[PDB]
Amino acid sequence: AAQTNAPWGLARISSTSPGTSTYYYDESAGQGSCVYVIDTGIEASHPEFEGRAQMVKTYYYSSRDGNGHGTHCAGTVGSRTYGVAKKTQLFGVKVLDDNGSGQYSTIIAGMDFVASDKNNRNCPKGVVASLSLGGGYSSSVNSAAARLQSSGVMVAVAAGNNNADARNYSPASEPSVCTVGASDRYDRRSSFSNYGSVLDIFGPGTDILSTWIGGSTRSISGTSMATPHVAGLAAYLMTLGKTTAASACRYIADTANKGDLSNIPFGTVNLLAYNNYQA
Ligand SMILES: NC[C@H]1CC[C@H](C(=O)O)CC1
Repeated sequence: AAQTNAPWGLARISSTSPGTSTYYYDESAGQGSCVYVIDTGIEASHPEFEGRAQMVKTYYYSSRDGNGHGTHCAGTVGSRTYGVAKKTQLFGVKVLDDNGSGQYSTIIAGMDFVASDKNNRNCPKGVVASLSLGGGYSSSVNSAAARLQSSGVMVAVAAGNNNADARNYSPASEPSVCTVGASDRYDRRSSFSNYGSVLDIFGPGTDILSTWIGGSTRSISGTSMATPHVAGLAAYLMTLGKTTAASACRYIADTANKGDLSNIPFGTVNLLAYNNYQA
């Protein structure tokens, strides 16, 4: 399948070269998989989600996304126009309030929730979790991310936006999950992207167009935007049967475009997520 005039990041995911604008992908499009977006919520009524999004948990007085960030991330995973995996099921877990803030205790509870709740959901092709959040190092936060991964969920986490080594951030620094840095449309490391040996992969993160609250769209930047590209890619590849939740981060790294990014510090992987689709 081909989506013309796609956002640059989707085109980049499906290309061996920068500078193209069509997204190419197998039409299965993640059908039968499910992706949990653990964030500020998802505006499930947005036309871009086509009924495939649903809030399943909140830790606040409402399940509504009053911020926009969670809706944007969910759109990059799975919206019809802005999403990698256009037929996946999206499940919202609101661990961040409408100012984008949340306690680590709440974030941990949300991760434990997904590890159990997946067993109440029909996801025959596999389960992914996208965590576009983090803060300073916490052993408890890393352990919760490691538990979620071990339960059979492909966990993708943002490296962080401090232009610093991600070893000092959580859940970015947990070795067993998939830690995602950000690149721009000229194949440069994004100016804010964290780096370091803990990173597993880069995805598009600068100037990413996706869904927003109020039935709208906008472009924003962050490792928070690169993470759902990788999460959606994992759901897409799992639906194709190419990999599993336990192996998808390694598979994405094995099949990535290698050596194409600039301003990668010595010691950080030079790997850009790629779907390897040939029509
Ligand atoms: N691993 C639990 C979750 C993944 C798929 C499973 C199934 O589809 O049989 C039930 C929900």
